[PDB]
Amino acid sequence: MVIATIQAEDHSQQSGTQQETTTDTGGGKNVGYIDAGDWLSYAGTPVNIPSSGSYLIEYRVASQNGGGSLTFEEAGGAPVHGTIAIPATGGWQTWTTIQHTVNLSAGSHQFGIKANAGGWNLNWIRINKT
Ligand SMILES: OC[C@H]1O[C@@H](O[C@H]2[C@H](O)[C@@H](O)[C@H](O)O[C@@H]2CO)[C@H](O)[C@@H](O)[C@@H]1O
Ligand SMILES: [Ca+2]
Ligand SMILES: [Ca+2]
Ligand SMILES: [Cl-]
Ligand SMILES: [Cl-]
Ligand code: NA
Repeated sequence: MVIATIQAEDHSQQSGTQQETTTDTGGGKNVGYIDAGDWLSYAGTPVNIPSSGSYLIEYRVASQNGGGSLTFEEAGGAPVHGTIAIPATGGWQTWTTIQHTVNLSAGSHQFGIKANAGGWNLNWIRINKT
């Protein structure tokens, strides 16, 4: 069912953010200090999509005050796959998993995330079949 899990800190390029220790399950790091304009590229780790169609994209997120949103896309900015609002979770290290669906073409993808509004932290992303 799982196509890929990508730890958010395992980006090949980024803008505007910093990693920090997470107390979420599994430990490790999350991406923090996210604001409008910031972005994360996973171009260095292309992900293979086996067939064209609907995929479920999950994000492990934390947000003290809510109000954030992101765009999931190809690295570089286009095509855009989808957008998602990031809810308040109650704290910077109070974690939850949110999800949406997007259409993806078959083949090798180089994904990216653009923050449209800040206020949240990101631990990992997961791409699943539907
Ligand atoms: O999709 C995220 C973000 O990508 C930015 O382009 C990056 C690209 O992600 C990276 O792999 C490449 O090496 O460098 C360029 C930046 O020069 C793009 O500028 C953003 O608009 C986009 O949101
Ligand atoms: Ca920032
Ligand atoms: Ca992580
Ligand atoms: Cl917390
Ligand atoms: Cl912001
Ligand atoms: Na696509």
